This record gives sequence, structure tokens and C-alpha cells, in this order.
Amino acid sequence: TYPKYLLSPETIEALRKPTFDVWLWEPNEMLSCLEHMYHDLGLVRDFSINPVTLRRWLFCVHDNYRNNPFHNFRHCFCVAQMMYSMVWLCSLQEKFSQTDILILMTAAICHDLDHPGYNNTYQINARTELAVRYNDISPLENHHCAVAFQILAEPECNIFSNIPPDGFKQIRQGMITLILATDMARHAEIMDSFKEKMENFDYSNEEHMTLLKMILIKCCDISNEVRPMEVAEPWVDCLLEEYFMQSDREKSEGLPVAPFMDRDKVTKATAQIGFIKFVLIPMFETVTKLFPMVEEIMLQPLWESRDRYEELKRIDDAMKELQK
Amino acid sequence: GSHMTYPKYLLSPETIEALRKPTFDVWLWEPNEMLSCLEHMYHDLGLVRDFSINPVTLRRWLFCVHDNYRNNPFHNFRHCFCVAQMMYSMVWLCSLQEKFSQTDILILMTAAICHDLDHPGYNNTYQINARTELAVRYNDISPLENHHCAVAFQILAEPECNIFSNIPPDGFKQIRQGMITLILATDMARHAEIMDSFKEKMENFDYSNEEHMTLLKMILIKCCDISNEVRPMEVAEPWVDCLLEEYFMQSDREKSEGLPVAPFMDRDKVTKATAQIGFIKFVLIPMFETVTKLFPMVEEIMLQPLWESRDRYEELKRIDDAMKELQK
Ligand SMILES: Nc1nc2c(ncn2[C@@H]2O[C@H](COP(=O)(O)O)[C@@H](O)[C@H]2O)c(=O)[nH]1
Ligand SMILES: CC(C)Cn1c(=O)n(C)c(=O)c2nc[nH]c21
Ligand SMILES: [Mg+2]
Ligand SMILES: [Mg+2]
Ligand SMILES: [Mn+2]
Ligand SMILES: [Mn+2]
Ligand SMILES: [Mn+2]
Ligand SMILES: [Mn+2]
Repeated sequence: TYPKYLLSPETIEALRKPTFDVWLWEPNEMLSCLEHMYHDLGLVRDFSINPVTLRRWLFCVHDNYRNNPFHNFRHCFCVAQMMYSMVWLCSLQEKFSQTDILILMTAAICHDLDHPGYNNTYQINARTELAVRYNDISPLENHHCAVAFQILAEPECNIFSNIPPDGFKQIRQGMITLILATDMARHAEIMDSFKEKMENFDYSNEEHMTLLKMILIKCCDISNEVRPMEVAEPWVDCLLEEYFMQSDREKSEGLPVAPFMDRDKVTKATAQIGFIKFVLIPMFETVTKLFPMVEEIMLQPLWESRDRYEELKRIDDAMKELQK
Repeated sequence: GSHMTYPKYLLSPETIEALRKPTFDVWLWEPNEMLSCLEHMYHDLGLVRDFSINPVTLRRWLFCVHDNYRNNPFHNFRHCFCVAQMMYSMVWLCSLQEKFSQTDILILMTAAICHDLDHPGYNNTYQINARTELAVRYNDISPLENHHCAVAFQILAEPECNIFSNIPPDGFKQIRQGMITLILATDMARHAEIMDSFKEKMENFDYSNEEHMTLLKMILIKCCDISNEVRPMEVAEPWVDCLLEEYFMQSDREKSEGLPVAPFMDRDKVTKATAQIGFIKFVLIPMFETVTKLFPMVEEIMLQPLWESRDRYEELKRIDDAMKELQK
């Protein structure tokens, strides 16, 4: 027997796949997983990351995620673990430099840092200190990003301490671009840009590759439904918990309420059907043009999830045919 | 030619008239007098009337804006007054009230006043290279200008300074979005991008097209911000000294901290003439030329002074070079 934070060989192997059960593990075990990713991706080797600083940095990242129902440390773990899965699934180390892999992973981990559990529309409408600070420009994502680099600026947490300044600047710019790209209000703009590049994709074109990295981090961020139904499903309850908290607050503060956060309108099936059909499937279809193996491993579960939720909605609707 | 003497902050009729033109001598006035001028602009432009601005709040607001400008050699309360006063001048010269809604004039005037709030006296490149708290906060994206705009709205969120308190929320959102766009447009890193976009619309300008009008307003605030050389020589010249003072302070600090130094800020390489010639010829003149296509009255009033300053500085340099050659 070994202290939980000693990962088993079985767990290490399972960690490479999108079927990994994100719910089984406590934070200390999740931190060890993330640690293992940096070593296993060769990032510790190639960026001379102090192994103790890596751990201190992950602990500090954990400390700066809030205990929200959804936008919490377990979410950043999911996003990073899906990114790690996609590196193996899509053979990303053939296409991307080690600096690009470092940017993808570190941005995945950092992308929702210190999230308050109320979205940008709330920040903007309530004129919060964050909205005022960032002039209504992706306030949350600007904040996640600032926090990321505030953490990295503390020497005991600086995993980049042994990278030259030019390397740091290159990584910094990449991470900012990616975390900013996680603002869903930009989803159609980013998808349109990507598809435009996808007309004639060029792996040696830097602009093409920046858009590919933004699509990968976006894929991983919104990827919960790619996972086995038993892993995916509790995430929806968590999300609706945050949505309903926000809309309750908006009501009692006299602010606009989004219909997709309305307790009397929204169900799991209504939340997921449109999202899978019109956001997730189309994005993964376009990625599958570059990476055909994504169809079987990620698009198949989405088709299955779509169909299950359509069945669910049909029974939810019937149940309400009994209620007035 | 009044009958008795009045406190300085009671503007004379002569001052009120002179205030409408780009020849206004910005150096004659103490802070309290400049505040009275700004106040007069809001009343005279009909902004107090059309937006139900409490006149006492307007004063409190202007005083709080003044308090939040730092005592920098160049990026100080007097500079904001210059930019605002040039904007006021351009409203009359270009008859902007025919083209623009009152909401638009409000955005232009208020952005002008607020555009350099709490400037630290070191530019974005310093912020970014030094990895300052501003640079980290704003993720290297126009850190100063984001900050100016944040401070503007921090002031406006205090009820005693909220000149927009009687504006409905939909009005506030429209005004806020416009001020943000304008203040962010003053980052000189974006100069060629904004000019290119504007020139593109200029191929077939449309005053009813909202994207065209947004770019026009961006060009207008940019014009006013860098408009010092449009002013009479005696008014314009001491501002060059102020600017170099900030530039040399920065390059001194960067040399000490081991950070990169920009040649245009290097006290070993820069003159008044050197500083201004290229800036006038290749930044100012071309920008005011594009504006003249929409507002041909701009040529006489604003390009002519720029041509004169260009020529005067080219002569100063020619003389500086003859001195150097004589010694070296
Ligand atoms: N309806 C729905 N929205 C999701 C799902 N996963 C993520 N999202 C939305 O996409 C956003 C991604 O941004 P982030 O999680 O980085 O704030 C989430 O905040 C959430 O609003 C999902 O499974 N269903
Ligand atoms: C153009 C830039 C490199 C230097 N620069 C500037 O930004 N502003 C605003 C000036 O007024 C100015 N005058 C000389 N150089 C200047
Ligand atoms: Mg987010
Ligand atoms: Mg400025
Ligand atoms: Mn915490
Ligand atoms: Mn997220
Ligand atoms: Mn002050
Ligand atoms: Mn300025």
C-alpha cells in the first residue's frame, strides 16, 4: 500500500486517456497527476524546471482556485488532463515545439484562476470592480491571466526561473493569447478564423498554429461531455448550480437574467442538447479534419450524449404534462 | 472691459471667446481657472442641458479628475486641459454638432479629459520591460490606457462625482463603450493600424455608418492628444521640453535598471529639433491631411501651423548641425 499521492502505475496509464475518472481523486492526488504530466511531457527536462518549484507552483495554483460548484480546481484539472490526453491522441509532439506544449499545458491549468462563479455578463451588468478594471474587455479572462503571472512572479513558485528572458516573453505572450481565447463570447469569431485557415492549413505558419492552439485549449475547456456519461453528468449539475446562483442574484439586484440561467426554463437536457449540437460537435468536426482519430475518441461520445439528452428531454417534457 | 474686478475662476467674456480657438494660450492659467474653462465647455456645448448633469456634480467631478492627474512634466492636468480644449476647438471649427449626436460630443469631450488619468510618467514599453504591476495586471495590452480608462470609471462610480447619474442605463452603456474605445485608441502603439483603418473608410466615407463614425472619433481624439504643434510657436514650444524631461527620466531609469533604451528617448542622441521634425512630418502632418478631406477648414487652421513648425525645426537642426560640424 502507498500514500494516495503516490500514483499507481494503473492511474498513470489511465491519465493518458479522456476516459479518466476525474471524480475519484482528492486535490493532493490531482496535484500529483499534474506534476507527473510535466515530467512525462519532458517539460521539466527541457525547461530545467526545479522539481520542487513545480510542486510549490501547483499547490499555489490550487490555493488560488475558489470553491465554486463548477469553476474550481477540479475543473482546471479536467482541462489540463484533457489537454494531456489530446497530446497523446493527436501526436501533438510531432507538430508542436516543446515551448508550445508548455504554453498549452500551463495555460490549461491557469485558465480559470480565482474565478468568482459569476460570468462576464454579471461583471459587466453589475459594474463590478473587475469589469471596471478591465473596461468590459473579457474581465474574467484578463483576471485569470493576471493572477497566473502574479503567482509566477513569486520566486518559490516560478517554474520559468531557468528559462532565458526571450523564452519567458514568448511563453508569456502565448499563455495570454490562449487564456484570453477561453472567453466564449469570442467563440464564433475564433471558429470563423480557424475555418478560414483550415481552407489550406500550414503547420509552419505561426498564425495558423496560434489559432490551432486557441482551438485546442477551447476544446479542452468545454470538453466535459467527451467523457464517459458517468464522469460527464455530475458536471452539468455543478454548472447549473452556478448559473442559478448568478440568476438569483441578478433577480434580487434588479439586473437582466439570461434565459439559459432561468430556473423555470432550464434543465440538464435543455442546457446540453443545444451546446453539444451547435458548439461541441461542430468544433470537434473541424478539428477532426486535422486529426482524424478525434472522431472515434471524442465525437462518438458526443453523438451518444446528444441522443441520451434528447431522450431525457422527451421524458422531462412528459413529466411536466402532469404538472398544472 | 468690465466695471469691477472678479475672482480668477470667474472667466471674462474675452477668455470665453478665446477658448473656442486653437490659439488659446494654455500656459496663462492656474488649475482653478482651467477647471472653470472645462466647466464652461460642458454648459456651452449643451451637455449639461441634454444629459441633466447636476452642475455641482460637474465641478466636483472636474476637481476629482484634476486630483487624479499626477505632477508629471508632461502627462499632467494641463495636458488633459490642452487635449480637451483642442477637442472643443475642433467642435466649432469642424461644426461637429451637425455631424455628431450630443451623446457623441459627450464621449469625445469626456474621453479627452480622462485619457491620461494617473499617468506614471513612464511609457508602456517601460511597464512591459520592467514587468510592473500595471503590465502584469493588463497582460501587456495597452497597460497605461486601460489604466487611464479604469481610473476614469472609478471616479464616475463615486456618487458625488457621477456626472452621468441622470442618464438612463442604456445611455450610460453607450457612453461608456465609446469612451473606452477612444481612450484605448490613444496608445501610439496602435497608430498605424488605426490610421490604416480610417483611410480605408475614407475611400468612401459614410456619416450614417456607425463603424465609420467610430473611426472618425478615434482619429479626432488622437489628433487632439498629439496636437501641441498645431498651437502657436510660443504656446507649443515649452511642451517639447516637458516631454523630453519625461523621456530622459525614463531612459535614465532604464539605463540604471539594465533595461532596453529607445534611441528617441536617449539624452545622448535627442534634440528639440530632432524630436519634432520626424514626428511632425511623418506622424502629425499625414494624420491631419486625412482629416482635411472631411473638414477642409482644417488645412488653414491646423496644417499651416504644422508646416511652419516643421520648417522652423528643420532650420534649427540645420543650425545645430553647422555648430557641431564647426566643433567636430
Ligand atoms: N451548456 C454547457 N455549457 C458549458 C459546458 N461546459 C462549459 N460550458 C460553458 O463554457 C464556458 C467555458 O469557459 P470557462 O469554463 O473557462 O469559464 C463555461 O463557463 C460554461 O459557461 C457544458 O457542458 N454545457
Ligand atoms: C512617435 C513616438 C515614437 C514619439 N513621440 C510621441 O509618441 N508623441 C506623442 C510625441 O508627441 C512626440 N514628439 C516627438 N516624439 C514623439
Ligand atoms: Mg473561463
Ligand atoms: Mg496617453
Ligand atoms: Mn482557494
Ligand atoms: Mn474553464
Ligand atoms: Mn494629483
Ligand atoms: Mn495624452
